[PDB]
Amino acid sequence: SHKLLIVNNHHHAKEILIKKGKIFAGRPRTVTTDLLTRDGKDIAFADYSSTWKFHRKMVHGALCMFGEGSVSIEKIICREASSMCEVLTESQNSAVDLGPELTRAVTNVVCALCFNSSYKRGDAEFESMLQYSQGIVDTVAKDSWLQIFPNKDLTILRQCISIRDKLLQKKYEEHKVTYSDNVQRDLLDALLRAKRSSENNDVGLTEDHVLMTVGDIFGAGVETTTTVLKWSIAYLVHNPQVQRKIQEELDSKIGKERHPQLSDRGNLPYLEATIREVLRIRPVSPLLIPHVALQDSSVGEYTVQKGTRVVINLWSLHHDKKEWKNPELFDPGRFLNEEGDGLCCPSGSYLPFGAGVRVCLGEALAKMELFLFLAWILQRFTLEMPTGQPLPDLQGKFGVVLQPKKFKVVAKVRADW
Ligand code: HEM
Ligand SMILES: C[C@]12CC[C@H](O)CC1=CC[C@@H]1[C@@H]2CC[C@]2(C)C(c3cccnc3)=CC[C@@H]12
Repeated sequence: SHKLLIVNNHHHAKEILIKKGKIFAGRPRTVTTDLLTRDGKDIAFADYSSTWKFHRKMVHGALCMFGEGSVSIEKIICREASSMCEVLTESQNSAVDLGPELTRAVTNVVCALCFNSSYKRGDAEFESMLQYSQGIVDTVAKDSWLQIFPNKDLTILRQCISIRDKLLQKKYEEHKVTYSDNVQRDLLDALLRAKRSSENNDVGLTEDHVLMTVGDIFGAGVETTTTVLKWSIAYLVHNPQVQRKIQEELDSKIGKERHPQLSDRGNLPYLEATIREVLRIRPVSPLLIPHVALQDSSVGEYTVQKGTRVVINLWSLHHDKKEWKNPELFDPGRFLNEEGDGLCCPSGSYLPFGAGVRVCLGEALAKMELFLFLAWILQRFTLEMPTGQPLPDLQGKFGVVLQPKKFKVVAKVRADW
């Protein structure tokens, strides 16, 4: 038996996430989340703590400084987009599912970021990892509620968890044998280094904490960013006028003798607006992760007892007709100033990455990927539907992230390229 509070109001939501971030920083325990995270030794389901804080810090620095030398995540993202556009080119004018090829690209980013590797098309590990994440995402479809069906199976959930565990366990053991105090190749070395240094001396740096942390970054990095691109492909296809505004922005502000760079960000607010609006309209986590009162508090008038679960309904925040004119329409211009000069936050109701204390750890990285990937593609391609075939159903099932139904697009090369 457990008590629960669903928040449809943004003022309240910011009283939880921010004003009283720490009081509502607890996470909930479920048989499934416990398998996933080893009883909460990861970050995303780890109660607020010096460990939680510390690992969250490791990941921010690892990302800052991966590295190396002079070589940033930017290079790797650009590399992965270049390969995408080469795929789109041979796979060209034909109808084609961008799903799997997009997923690998996003994966090589975070695979680089965590383990200093990449996957090749067809790779057997990568394949295995698509598969097992399938089962995992599918069976964390549980309020961790329209229950009732004989369940479950968490015989298969466990099956996947282990395949994952062996994947990580191999990368862990590999990194050790080649580990060098001078260099730090990735988030794993970063933590291995941390771990050794704890031997020289109550922040938890056991093997489980290391593995679970990297697991979180390897996991989110693929399932979240990838989904958002799939939504952008959908919405782009539905709105040729948005595609075209984006393209003519790229044409004037980057040109044609050159590819987009991250330095270009602040010269392309229409694209940034477009990204924001995808994140508004099909928010990738529509419930965020739940929050748990670590002590009795209040949420303006509502009192709230220690232990109660707390679920922001970001969907309903992002679609209140009171906060958003004509929600349910895709309009990047929500997020642009009166002229188009630059950006403009049209409401306090927008918290796609969350806010305050448990805010998305990958926010920074998600935004870089999303920008480069979409910019690189739209500069060279224009995305239509096949020959004579209805626009994509935008309905979308909710696993651990809210993701769309698959479809086939036609990337036509642009008259210049
Ligand atoms: C691409 C779009 C993404 C969105 C919209 C998003 C959104 C969010 C949201 C809503 C939360 C929960 C906020 C809360 O519970 O208060 C969160 C947590 C988290 N996100 Fe993301 N995220 C995204 C991508 C990523 C990526 C790419 C990573 C890669 C490392 C990542 C790592 C995390 C982690 C570790 C947490 C847990 C933070 C904590 O509970 O302490 N996210 N994100
Ligand atoms: C289950 C899954 C995705 C399937 C992988 O096989 C394992 C995995 C690890 C961490 C989870 C992730 C889904 C997204 C999660 C739940 C989350 C997240 C969710 C949405 C936005 N940002 C972060 C942070 C931890 C992430």
